[PDB]
Amino acid sequence: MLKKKQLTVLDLHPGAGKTRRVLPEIVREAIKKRLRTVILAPTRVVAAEMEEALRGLPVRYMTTAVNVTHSGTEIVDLMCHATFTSRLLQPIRVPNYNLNIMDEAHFTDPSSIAARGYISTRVEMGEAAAIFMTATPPGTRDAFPDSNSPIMDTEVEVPERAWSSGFDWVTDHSGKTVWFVPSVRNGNEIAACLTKAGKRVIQLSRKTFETEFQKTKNQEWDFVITTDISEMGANFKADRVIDSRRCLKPVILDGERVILAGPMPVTHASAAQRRGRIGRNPNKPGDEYMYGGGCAETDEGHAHWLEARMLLDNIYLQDGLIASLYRPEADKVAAIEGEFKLRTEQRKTFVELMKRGDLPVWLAYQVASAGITYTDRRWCFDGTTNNTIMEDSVPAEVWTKYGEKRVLKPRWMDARVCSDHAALKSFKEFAAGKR
Ligand SMILES: Cc1cc(F)cc(S(N)(=O)=O)c1
Repeated sequence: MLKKKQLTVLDLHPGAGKTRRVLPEIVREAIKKRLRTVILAPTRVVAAEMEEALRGLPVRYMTTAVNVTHSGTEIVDLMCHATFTSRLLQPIRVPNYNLNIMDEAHFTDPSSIAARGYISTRVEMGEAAAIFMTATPPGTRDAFPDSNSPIMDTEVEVPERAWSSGFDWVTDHSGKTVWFVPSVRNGNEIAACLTKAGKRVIQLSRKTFETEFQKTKNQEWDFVITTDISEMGANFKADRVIDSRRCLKPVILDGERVILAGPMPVTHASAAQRRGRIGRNPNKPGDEYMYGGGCAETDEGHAHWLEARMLLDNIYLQDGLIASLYRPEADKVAAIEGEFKLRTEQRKTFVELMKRGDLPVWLAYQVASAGITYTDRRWCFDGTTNNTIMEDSVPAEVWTKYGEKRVLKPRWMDARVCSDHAALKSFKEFAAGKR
């Protein structure tokens, strides 16, 4: 695996030991070969699990998720997928790693897609080796891969709303259930219904993941209600997955706005990762996977691949050269390399709108490309009437940095800034000049 110009896909089935058994072996071999190496974890949770699997090996943990004194003897760095892409975009020297290891390399967040593009381009150039670790590489068509123990697979109608009757099998269960829902708001309704029926429910989303995930270990629970983020190497001591088989798809309409389309079917890779949360213990057979719909290739036309192009267009590679998407996922977007490349000051603004502003890539790009500076929030208020953001069926209002109460009416509407209460709250603070 560790010869230059090689990109290896380690596609052992879920629970095969990629992270706990194979990764320490690769790290020892890289150290023996003097390979400057980066290990990319999808989440701070996985970063912490990796420290446990690697404990004692000289690894520099570039994450506050791990509390370790680094010796300065390390040639192996560990950071999150997003941190790698972030450091590439920022005016900061990222070492030219001889060996690039991405764990949970199926992650379809823009920063992970961008990281795979940059690394795969360095490998194609003959500059580096890479190992992508995932049971479900891009374009996988198998929703039912092998597991450590036999899984009971059942196609069943799964509730997406509160229910009074017709789903006795959901609550009649005495074990632990991980339940994949298409959105935070859909999970809130299911979580409330289950809590009302006497169930202990933990809710996971991207925004709450590190904090809430700890509850799965620190307290007894009956249900975890999670969005697609629990597809990225999150492990539970569970005996059942309920899978809606649905997700939201960010879609750019007419180059002008982003909507959250759906809910609609998950990819085969997503279905296999959801299912792959169970059947992981060879000493616990009888785990169940209940699925409520088919799969489809809903990554086609998905905004994340166009956002990944926006990020890669703004990462220095060599002179005017621009990293390509990793070949197997390079047709998911109609996009030309370099079309989103920004001039120096507009690019700094784009980075800051993402890093400090916490705006989605697409929205950060619209603001920066329009020549708006980071602290200029007039655009949050000067959009058309139909860009009005609604809060409980009434226009959302904020006090501007000027002390004026105004209707939140962004020049560019991205549904992700107001997809849930937490998102809208963060966007209100942004429109108000509070970060
Ligand atoms: C290249 C190299 C030299 C060395 F003396 C020690 C290491 S380490 N800290 O990875 O074991 C690596």
